[PDB]
Amino acid sequence: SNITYVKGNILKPKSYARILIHSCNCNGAWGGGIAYQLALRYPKAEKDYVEVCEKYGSNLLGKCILLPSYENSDLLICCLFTSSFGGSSHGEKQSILNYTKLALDKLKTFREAIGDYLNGHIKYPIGEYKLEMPQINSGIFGVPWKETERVLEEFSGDMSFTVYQL
Ligand SMILES: Nc1ncnc2c1ncn2[C@@H]1O[C@H](COP(=O)(O)OP(=O)(O)OC[C@H]2O[C@@H](O)[C@H](O)[C@@H]2O)[C@@H](O)[C@H]1O
Repeated sequence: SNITYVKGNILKPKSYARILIHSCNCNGAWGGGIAYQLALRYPKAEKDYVEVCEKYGSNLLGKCILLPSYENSDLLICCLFTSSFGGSSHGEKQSILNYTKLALDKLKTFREAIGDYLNGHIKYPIGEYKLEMPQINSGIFGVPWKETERVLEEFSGDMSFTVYQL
């Protein structure tokens, strides 16, 4: 009930400010799926994500980082670090779900008051950005969407999400 589902591609431009949340590996590889689509469009954000992975590696698990898209001041990117490696070496389902919860809790705390790269690029107060995501964990990471959906619903009354379905 804190989730609104919309049909369509999350990368089609929107008039309002938003944070695009997606699930990431800690290996500096936006290599497939939605992450690769972000790498094509937002190469400076990919650079930041790679830099954070190179510095902290899997110590990032259960954390998130907020990045400018740089190309559109109405679009930030929120990377949830939920697996050490991408592709077929991704972590087990319970690991990914636990880290998804922990990473979203850090996003929740940050909005209430992760944001190193926002300095000098964030146009609005962070609370003014809508929270949007594809069906994270359900593609390359192989987690049935209903299990991630239950994680999102743990934040009812704290955060609301718009989830895109192709
Ligand atoms: N523009 C898009 N718009 C809306 N939905 C999309 C889009 N692109 C993909 N999707 C949907 O989002 C689902 C999740 O996409 P994945 O990229 O497979 O994400 P995930 O399962 O969370 O795996 C994360 C892993 O893959 C890479 O994205 C990332 O580098 C990480 O290692 C996909 O199954 C797909 O159905």
